[PDB]
Amino acid sequence: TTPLVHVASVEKGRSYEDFQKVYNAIALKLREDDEYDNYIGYGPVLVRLAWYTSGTWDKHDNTGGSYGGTYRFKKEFNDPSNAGLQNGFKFLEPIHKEFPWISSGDLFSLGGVTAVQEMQGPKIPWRCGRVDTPEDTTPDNGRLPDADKDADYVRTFFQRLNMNDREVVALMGAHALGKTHLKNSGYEGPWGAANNVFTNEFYLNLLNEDWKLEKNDANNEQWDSKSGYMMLPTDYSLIQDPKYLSIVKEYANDQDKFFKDFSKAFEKLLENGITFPKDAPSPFIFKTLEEQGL
Ligand code: ZEM
Repeated sequence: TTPLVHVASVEKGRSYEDFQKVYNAIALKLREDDEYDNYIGYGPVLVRLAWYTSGTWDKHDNTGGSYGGTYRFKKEFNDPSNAGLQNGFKFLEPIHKEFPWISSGDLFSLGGVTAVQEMQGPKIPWRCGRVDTPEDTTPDNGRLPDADKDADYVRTFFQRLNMNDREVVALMGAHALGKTHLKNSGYEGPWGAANNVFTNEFYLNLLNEDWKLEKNDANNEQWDSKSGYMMLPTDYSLIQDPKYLSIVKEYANDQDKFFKDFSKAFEKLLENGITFPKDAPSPFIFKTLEEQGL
């Protein structure tokens, strides 16, 4: 019906310390389950999960987003759009059991933040307060982007998430992480060499590698390099469009700028649709396990 307002409500009696403990649990499990996906680890899929769940948001009616933490995935993950995400949810289940008080939305988004930081990425301010909304679920059907599209599609798509050119290019840098799996999305191959280390490699590879457009074993077109890397048509569109290209070059030449811009864009993504009271706690900046000597 009429647009609904989602006000962040801090989990009763919880403070920064409580959430750092959750972060630590996630970070410790990331370290422990090192063999997942041929030793890439769960970091990438957790970042994907955080993006996907938040990416369901629609600025027009404030439906979807990370707030409710309640979704209905098309074909129960047996669709090229969401196949693989169940791995992230399975990873987080034990965490939710250890900390039953945290909301699902807070857990899903915190998983993404934790993964980025533990993989040596930028610190990402994170705010608690998402409230589970069972009875009000968001189906992912047709809400996330297709990979077989061009720059115009990408630009238009992200306008629904209230993201501009710089925000879009910065967010896509997350593809430095993990890889596409043929059986999941119909695409196969990593975007770079350091699959579980957050860097600006995505942009360097786009600009420096020799790419060739060809069909994969699923008959889908993707760009492949002699180094064994790949780029989705949507990734490659970032260097075909002149406006996107300039930004790709900027991030390829300034690691710090990319980190700062990604940090802002990612927090924004995870917070879309959420209203934070003026007297709400300041954003939390969690310490990595390394910083805590853990
Ligand atoms: C144009 C927009 C996008 C499209 C079309 C798109 C996309 O089609 C796909 C596809 C097909 C896969 C491969 C799935 C598979 O086979 O397992 C995949 C995997 C991952 N992504 Zn991705 N992505 C967009 C935006 C963003 C944004 C924004 C992200 C976060 C900031 C972020 C993070 C991650 C990550 C980390 C992965 C790797 C997951 C893994 O399991 O390795 N993405 N992404």
